This record gives sequence, C-alpha cells and structure tokens, in this order.
Amino acid sequence: RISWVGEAVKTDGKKSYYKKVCIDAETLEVGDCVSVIPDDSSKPLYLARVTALWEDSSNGQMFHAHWFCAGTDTVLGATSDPLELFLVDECEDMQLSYIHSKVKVIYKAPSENWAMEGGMDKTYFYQLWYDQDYARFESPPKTQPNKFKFCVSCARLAEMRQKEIPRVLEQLEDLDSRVLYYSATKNGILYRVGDGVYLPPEAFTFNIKPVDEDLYPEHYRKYSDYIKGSNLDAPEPYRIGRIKEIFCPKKSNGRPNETDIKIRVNKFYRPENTHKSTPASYHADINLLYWSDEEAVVDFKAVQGRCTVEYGEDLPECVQVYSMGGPNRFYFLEAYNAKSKSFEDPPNHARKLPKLRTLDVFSGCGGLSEGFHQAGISDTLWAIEMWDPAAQAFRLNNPGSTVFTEDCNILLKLVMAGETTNSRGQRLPQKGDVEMLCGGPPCQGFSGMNRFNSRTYSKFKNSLVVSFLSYCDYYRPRFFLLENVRNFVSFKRSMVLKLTLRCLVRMGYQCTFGVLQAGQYGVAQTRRRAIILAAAPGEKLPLFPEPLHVFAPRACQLSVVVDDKKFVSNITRLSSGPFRTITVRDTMSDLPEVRNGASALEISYNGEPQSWFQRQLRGAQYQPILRDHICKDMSALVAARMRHIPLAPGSDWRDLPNIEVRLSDGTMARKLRYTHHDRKNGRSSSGALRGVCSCVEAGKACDPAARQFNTLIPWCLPHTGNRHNHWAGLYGRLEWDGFFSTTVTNPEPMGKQGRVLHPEQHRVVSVRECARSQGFPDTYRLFGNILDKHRQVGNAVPPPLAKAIGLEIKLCMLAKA
DNA sequence: GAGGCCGCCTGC
DNA sequence: GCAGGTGGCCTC
Ligand SMILES: C[S@@+](CC[C@H](N)C(=O)[O-])C[C@H]1O[C@@H](n2cnc3c(N)ncnc32)[C@H](O)[C@@H]1O
Ligand SMILES: [Zn+2]
Ligand SMILES: [Zn+2]
Repeated sequence: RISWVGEAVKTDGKKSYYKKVCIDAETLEVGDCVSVIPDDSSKPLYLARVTALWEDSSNGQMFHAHWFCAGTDTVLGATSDPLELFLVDECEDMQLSYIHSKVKVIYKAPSENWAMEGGMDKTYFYQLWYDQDYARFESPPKTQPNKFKFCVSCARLAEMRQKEIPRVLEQLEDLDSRVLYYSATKNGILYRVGDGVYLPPEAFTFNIKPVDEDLYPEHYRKYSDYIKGSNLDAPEPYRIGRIKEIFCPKKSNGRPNETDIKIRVNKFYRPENTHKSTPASYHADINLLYWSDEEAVVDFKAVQGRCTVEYGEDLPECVQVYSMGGPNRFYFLEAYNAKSKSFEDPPNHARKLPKLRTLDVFSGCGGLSEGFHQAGISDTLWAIEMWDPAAQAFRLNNPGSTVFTEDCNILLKLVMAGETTNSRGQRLPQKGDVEMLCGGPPCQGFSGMNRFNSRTYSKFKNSLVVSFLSYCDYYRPRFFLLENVRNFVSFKRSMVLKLTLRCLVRMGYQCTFGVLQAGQYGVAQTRRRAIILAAAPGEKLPLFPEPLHVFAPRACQLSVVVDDKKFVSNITRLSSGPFRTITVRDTMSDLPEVRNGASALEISYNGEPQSWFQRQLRGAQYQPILRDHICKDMSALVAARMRHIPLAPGSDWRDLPNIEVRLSDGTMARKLRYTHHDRKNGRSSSGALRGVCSCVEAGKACDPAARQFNTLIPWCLPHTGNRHNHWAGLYGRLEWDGFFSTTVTNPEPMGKQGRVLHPEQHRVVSVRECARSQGFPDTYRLFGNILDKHRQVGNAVPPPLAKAIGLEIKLCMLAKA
C-alpha cells in the first residue's frame, strides 16, 4: 500500500530518507502540501507542507510537516477569508499514516504593480507569515537552503535558538581560576570589554546607605489609601556598568565552562544613587552618570542590553549633540567617592536618508507629525483637518505643508474622480506622491467615558476608520500608522480591530497592533494608546519601541484579549528601563505662578529651565517669551472649591470643608446637609446621616426635594459616589512627584478626568502645562481661543511617543535598502 | 456658550 | 468591590 519511490537519498542513524513516496494512487514529493485529520476527530483538518520523507529503523514511515495556520486561528477570527492560510513557525515529524490527502495551495504574491492597484472597488492560498504571540502579519521569510529536506520553520527556530544563547567569542587570557574573554554575544548583541551594560536594579547594590468628621464629612470616602497619579510604585531604572571582564569558570581539567559566562563591571552612579538621593535628579540630565571604582560580578545572562557610557570631556561634538544622536547614550564628567561622599575627577583609565513624503489625516495641530519629524523620517507635505483652528495651528508649525481644511471623505472622493485641485486651488496628492500615511481618527466613539456611543454611530462601513483605510488602499503608502484610545482594541468585542486588520491583510499589507503607554516614552502622563502599524510588501514591518522610562506598573497593562486569545507586543522591557520616570515637577516647576482666569498670552518665564525635560522642551535658542500659559476662568463657586482643596498629595473633592463661604461673586456657597440614610455607608462620629437623596436606599427613585444647589461640596458627587469609586480625583490636585492623568480636550475638575488642579496654585492647569504634559516643545504654536487650544493639545499624540515610533520606522528604512 | 451630571465594560 | 476611560447631553 505504502511504497517508496526510488532509493534512499541520505542515510543517517535509525532513519533512512527518500525523495518521493507513493500511497495508493497519489504520489507525494518534498514540497507538496497535504492534509491531516486531528487526533481529536471533532476539529477541522490540518494543512501542512511536506519537508522530508523518511522511515526509521524502529517506528514506521515518517515525514516532516510544516503546518499552515488557518485564518480563523489568527487574530482575524471569523473575518478571515475561508481559503486564506498563513505561514507559521510550527512543525513536527509525523508518521505518513496520518496524511489524509494531497492539497493544492497557491502562494498569492503581491504584484510588481501593487502600489497602483488600489481604488477599484476557490483554492487555498497564502500571502503572509503570522506570529501568534505578537499578532504580526509579515512578508514570508527569504531563508534559503546543503539542505535537501529543508524546513524553513526548523531553520528559523534554530537561528532563533542560536540568537538567544549567551556565547563567548574571542578568548583573551587563561588565568588560574577562570578564562578571560574579550567579547561575547547575547540576543544578537555584541558585548566587548569596556562596553556599557544594562543590569536589573537588583543586580547589585551601591556602597551608599484622625480628622474632625463634622467639618470634613466626605473624608471617610478616602478609606482606599490608594493615591492616583503617584510614583511610589514605579520600579528603579536599570543599573549601569562598564564591562571590566568577561570570564568563564574553568573545570578542574582546565577547559572553560562556557555554559556559565560571568562579567565583572564597574558600577556607575546615577545622581539619585549618591548620598544626595532623589533631589539630585531634579536638575540633572536624565543620562548623566558618575564613574565609580566599585566593582561587581554578575551573570552574563542578567544583562538587559548594551549602552554607551562615555567620558564627556573627550567627546567630539558636544554632550547635547552626542545625547541626541543615538539610543542608550550616557556620559559622565566626575567620579563619586562613596566612602568620602565627594566628587573627584575620574581616573585616567576611565577614558543621507531621504525623508518620506507624508500625508497626515485628522492632523490636529500636528503632534504625530511633530514626533515623526523629530525622528527625522518624514516631511508632512499634506495634512487634512476639517476643524479650522487646529488646521491653522498645523499651518503655523508647518509652512511648506499643504493643509486641507476639508472633510477627508470629500477630498478622497475628488481624487478618485480625477480632480487635480480642491476648491481652494490646492494641489491634491496623487498616487505615488504619498509614501507614508498617518492619522488619529476621532476617538469620541471609542472612549470609555462616552455614555451615549450608540446614538449617532453604529455602522463600520461608514466610520472614519474605514475612510482612513480607503486612503491607505488608494495611495498604497510604504508605511501606515493609525492611533486611537486603548479601548479601540476592545470596542464591540474587538470587531473594529479585527475588521481593520482584515482590511489591511486584504490589501496585501504586513500589519500588527499593540498598546503603548506614553509615560514610558518620556511624558509625566498616563496615556494608553492603541497603535496599528502597517508596511508595504517590499518593506520591513516595524517593531514597537522598547520603553525608555520606568513608569507606574498599574498604568502599564498593555495586553489585549481578542476572542479569548491574549496578545502582547514585541516589547521585552517589562520591569525596568534606562531612564527615570518624568514627574509633574520635571514638567512644569519652572512656570511662573498665574491666577484662575490668567489671560496674558505672552509673559516672562522669570527664570532659566530647571530640569532636563524643561531644557529639552524650551529648546537651545533662548526664548524671551512664554506663550499660552493661560487658564480657564472658573466660576466663583468652582474657584472657591479649588481654594479649599488641601495641597497634600491625594487631595481631591473628598477633603472639602462643609461650610458656607462668601464668593468673589458676592454670592454665597451653601452648606451641604445630609438628609437621607445610606445603610451601606453609615453615619459619622457625630451620628449624622450620609445620604443626600432618596436613591440611596432600596430600589427607590430620585425626587428633587433632596437635591441641593450651590453647595461647596458638589451635590452630584455623594449622590452617585457609591457606584463610581467615590469619584476619586475629581477636584484633585496633581502631585509634584507624580504624573498627569490622561490629558483630555477640556480640563474640567468635575469631569471624569477630574485631577486637573495645580499642585499649589488654586487653579486648573494652563494650556502650557497641558502641552508640557503632552511633550510639546514650548515653541509649538497653537491657535484660537483657550478652549480651542486645550482641544488641540488634548487630541494630540504626544510627540515623544510619536518620535519613539518614528525611530522604529527609521530602522526599517535603513534595513530595506 | 458653562456647569452639572453621570453608564457600562475590561481587567483585576 | 476597585480602577480606568483624546466625553455626551441637558438645562439655563
Ligand atoms: C483627535 S484629532 C488628531 C490630532 C493629531 N493626531 C495630533 O497629534 O495632533 C482628530 C482630528 O480630526 C478632525 N476631524 C474630524 N472629522 C474629520 C473629517 N471628517 N475629516 C477631516 N478631519 C476630521 C478633528 O477636527 C480633529 O482635530
Ligand atoms: Zn520543521
Ligand atoms: Zn437620586
């Protein structure tokens, strides 16, 4: 029944290989694709490519199976084409008796004319390779075979094993107890003697060291003791050392145990590690270090990455140009003597790519574009922004850009009809003009704050996400990026995410998604954003950027669950990072005091920048004028509320005194009196009730009798506090040591994002402070009235986040050609 | 316009 | 129960 065709191509040990085999009437040859029924009779048939044919001297006839992945087993789920397969790095040796039948599969390669094929509207096929852990679709690898029975899955899995393994390279000196090496490699990184290493913060240590409840009634609602926006739980950044030795223990017979590579390093001091502790970091550059003579031995396996640590004085080009011209760059100018707690001089032995033409849809004032420009990858030649103030802001910052103040649907319809100019006379971009496409579609529908998201949008075919995908389909850019709020990935059981990826895959794009935390790229703000990246067939698909700054772990939940499958990005820095966290102090301690209602558009800074972050954002060129440090003019009642929020960390509306106050209005803030009784809540030391509405008990209803107006404690917050976590953070002050909550379009102290009060002044954060929280340069122009400006800032992608993404795209530009 | 008011889901 | 969400809508 089963008989081999020919003789044995190769003969190993127990296994005897062949080239082609014959089962019944069919005949299978290395390369043919086959199907297999599951070990559980229920599931569908599996599909695989035959890699090898052989029989071993104990068990039966065998073959090597390189499995395909069905479309539904990917993140696409049931939105996948039923006939589409995906290449995966999964394979196994199997007995020929499992083969059910031969199967035809076609490779659907993109056309040589793929970039021009957009805008025009029964067999298994594959076009892309899928990574099941990172939800990445990429162009099939070009691993070439010397490999007769060649399995590409085996080839890549072996490459991947030799990459992860710590190996020593060039020897050096054989000592009594160990062998020294000059270099070693790990995760594809070359480490040499004298290189800098990132080490986990526990790798080595340094040789250095009841309220009055009548007056504040709502204070009991702070029993949680959890402080929003606080930096007590953020991890320490990496330890940094200089490789002094790379050595392996020698066995008793003298041969080196190359399974157990160790390194000896010199310890570097961050300022906050010296005796001066945390305040030393306030003014210091985030990449400043101090040399030390302290040494430590650690396992090579503990190295988290390589970095450059240079003596600053010997550098050609200045410290700033050095620090801006590359990743993982640190410097030192002095050494730190721990025993003497002093700073001596360091000992002697311590010594042409053209930019992508970019189209920015829903451009806003230009945060994404600014970030991409800083990364050096793009010129935003075209922007589409329907709202006139933001389009004006974009024009101010981008003079050689063509900014369309048009509905993006209208403008695409004109291009597809063959139009050359819009109604203003502006030249429309055509196929081949657009090489990168980026945009942040409106997020009001996807935001979890939106209580009414079913009223005026429930059709995916007509959403602005689909409009944006139509731009991608039409212009076929080299790179594509879509940004939105985190909830974009789980909205409607993740169908918007699945249909977006499905659409890109149908175009032939490599694509992927992930969630990023802006605070991990250098703003004092928690801001989780979903990012869809795509790359044309001839390109490399970018990776998501590794975190640069440590950040509070609660704010860094970046996993996404799609149909029970949990998905993560490529990011490996999970517990630490090269740079300290950016704080509210870093962000705005240099700004002069202003009042509630501050309207002076151009004032004096009254002093030089104080922190590294302020130095970066204010720029090299001296700036004589501080712009847009203006605040909304809150009413007399709200202003009185703010004046009564304590300055201590964690202060919000729950700390308000229950008093009458005379407002600047001449009017009078009234006292809140606790009428009803909440058995779930109780009563105070005084025995006074804690309810303010007939809703607090049973299944009753709201009546206007118990609703109190003009109260210093806002009535609506005790009214519904039991089901809203006591409205923590409403009228909440920022903390100097902490970070901003997500910066939205209009900072309201009674909004869901209510922690908008200045740490000390009795006002809402200014437009400049919100811009600082978003990482905008101080010279970055906004436009319109103050609410226009707040919206421009709150809508934007933080430029430091966009810059991190942009440098990942730059690596792909350099790796292609 | 400005302030008050305040649902539901993912994730734990 | 706890924590988070580039906010909408309603009334004056
Ligand atoms: C959330 S903002 C994105 C801002 C930008 N990503 C940044 O970093 O500054 C989205 C913008 O799209 C604009 N917009 C809304 N509908 C539009 C449409 N149909 N066509 C063009 N722009 C639109 C809005 O005015 C808004 O400014
Ligand atoms: Zn294999
Ligand atoms: Zn009620």
